[PDB]
Amino acid sequence: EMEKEFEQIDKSGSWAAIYQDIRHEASDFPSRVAKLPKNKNRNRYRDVSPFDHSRIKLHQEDNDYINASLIKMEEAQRSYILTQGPLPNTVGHFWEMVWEQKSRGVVMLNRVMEKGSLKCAQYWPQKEEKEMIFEDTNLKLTLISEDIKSYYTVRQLELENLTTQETREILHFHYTTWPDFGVPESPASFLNFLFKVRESGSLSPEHGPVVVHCSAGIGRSGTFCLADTCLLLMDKRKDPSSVDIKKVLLEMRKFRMGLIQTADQLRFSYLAVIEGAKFIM
Ligand SMILES: O=C1CN2C[C@H](N1)c1ccccc1S2(=O)=O
Repeated sequence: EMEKEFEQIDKSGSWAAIYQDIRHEASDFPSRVAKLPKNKNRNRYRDVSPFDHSRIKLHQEDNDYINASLIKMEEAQRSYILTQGPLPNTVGHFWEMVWEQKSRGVVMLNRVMEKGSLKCAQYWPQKEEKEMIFEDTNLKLTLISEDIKSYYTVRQLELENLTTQETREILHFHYTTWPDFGVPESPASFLNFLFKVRESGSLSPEHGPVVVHCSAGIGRSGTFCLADTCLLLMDKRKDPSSVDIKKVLLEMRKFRMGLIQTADQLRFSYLAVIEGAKFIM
């Protein structure tokens, strides 16, 4: 059981050691499309690339490339798109992907500015009456409503395909209180946030995969997907303590490199799964 394994690693202070074994066992697949010179202004970080095998392709004949991966968790029957925070020149591509993959939700785990630098473009409207038009991808985005709570904001957005005049409702789940350094002290507000996303239907198989991002799309984003999938597997399995976080994380790392960036994020993931298991047992 992971709770005892938690106490063992914590009492022995072995988190950096566990984390290094995960780093050493992690998959390494080609990312040739990411590294083409024509794609250098589509990547926020030169050392964070989708693998070719799991990369989301835009349906635009010119350049299909976006820094985004499909993470397919076969046993849990859950998919996620993990992506980087959009850049100024990729906001249109972002919303094109949302449209094309039939996503119902967008999960944002960063603030636009952290540590005095921009981590993400402002890619949604701040006021109802000032909609955004992405001329490159022929999409219109309108803010419908915004519910601001202590730890997170939920926004209803209308995405319109200007080409077909079809419209869809997108839910934007913005976790606003992840600290600039380290991880939250308690996983309570993060679990509350994850349960809210689940309750919305955004993670349900009726819809395309949820889009999840932070700045790079691997750290905080990783923690979100890892906790969700681990909790879902505990519901599904005859024996809930058969769930090994380290194995699930390595399975997720076949689809996108670097998921969970620090030993602190790994400890936090264990704590979130352990605490969330109480509200699921
Ligand atoms: O802050 C930026 C702005 N861009 C995204 C990324 N960094 C980058 C990296 C290498 C070359 C060009 C660019 S960018 O498109 O100007």
